[PDB]
Amino acid sequence: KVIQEKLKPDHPQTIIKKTLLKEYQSKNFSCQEERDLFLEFTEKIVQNFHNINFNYLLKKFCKLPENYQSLKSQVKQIVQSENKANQQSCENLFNSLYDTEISYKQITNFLRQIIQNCVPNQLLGKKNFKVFLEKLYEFVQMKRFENQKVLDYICFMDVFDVEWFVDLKNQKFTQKRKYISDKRKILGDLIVFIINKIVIPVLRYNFYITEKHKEGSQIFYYRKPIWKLVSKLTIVKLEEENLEKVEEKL
Ligand SMILES: [Br-]
Ligand SMILES: [Br-]
Ligand SMILES: [Br-]
Ligand SMILES: [Br-]
Ligand SMILES: [Br-]
Ligand SMILES: [Br-]
Ligand SMILES: [Br-]
Repeated sequence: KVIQEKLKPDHPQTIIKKTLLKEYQSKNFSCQEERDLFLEFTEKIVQNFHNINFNYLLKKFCKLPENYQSLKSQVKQIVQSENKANQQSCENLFNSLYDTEISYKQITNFLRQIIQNCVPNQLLGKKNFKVFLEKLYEFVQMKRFENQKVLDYICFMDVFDVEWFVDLKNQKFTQKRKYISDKRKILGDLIVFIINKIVIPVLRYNFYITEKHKEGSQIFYYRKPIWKLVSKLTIVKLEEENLEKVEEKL
C-alpha cells in the first residue's frame, strides 16, 4: 500500500470512524480472528480520539505567536473596514503572517504525543512502535513529491515484536522465514493505516500545510488561526480586483 502525501477538515475521530465503516485496512489477515484482534485496537483508537485534547497540546507544543493578537487586530482593520486600497499594509501583514510557521521539531513533538496517547503501542508491538515514532520527523519534513516507503519503516521492525498475530499455518515457532514473509505484509498495512488514516488527518485538522515558495519547496505548517487571517486578507485583496478592475474599466 502507498503512503499518502500530506498535500474545514474533519476531526480525526470522524475520519477514522468513516474508514472503519466503509473500507478494509488489509487484505493480508490470515483469518477473521486476526482481523478481529486488529479491530479491537481500532475501537480503542476511536475512543482515544474522542477524548484527546488537541487545543491543550497545540498550546503546549505549537503555541500561537506572542504577536497573534496584534496581527489579528491589524487584519481586522483592513477587512472591517475601509473604502479604498492599501497594498503596502498587506505587504507588511502578509509577510509577517507568513513568518509565523511552526518548526518541524514542534510539529513532530505534537504529532508524537498524539500518536503515543491515542494509538495503543501493542498495535505495532512496543519496540516497533518506538521505531515508527522515530520516523515521524522525516515524515513531517518531507517536501511535495517526496515520500517514505513502507520498507523504510518495516526494515527496522520485527514481526516477532507483535503479540497478537495469528500464526494460522503454524510456522512461527519452526519456520521463521515463512512467518516473517507473511506477517510483514500485515505490519506494512498497519504502518499505512496509521499514516494515512491517523497521522495525515491529525496534521490536516490542526495545521494549515503549505509551501513558502512554489510546489516542491520547503513544507510549512501554520496554526489554523494564523491561516484564517491569511484567508481574510486574500478575500479583501480578491474583492479589490472585483472593483479596481471593473469600476475603473468602464
Ligand atoms: Br479491516
Ligand atoms: Br496557543
Ligand atoms: Br529527516
Ligand atoms: Br521481521
Ligand atoms: Br496485544
Ligand atoms: Br523457513
Ligand atoms: Br485526511
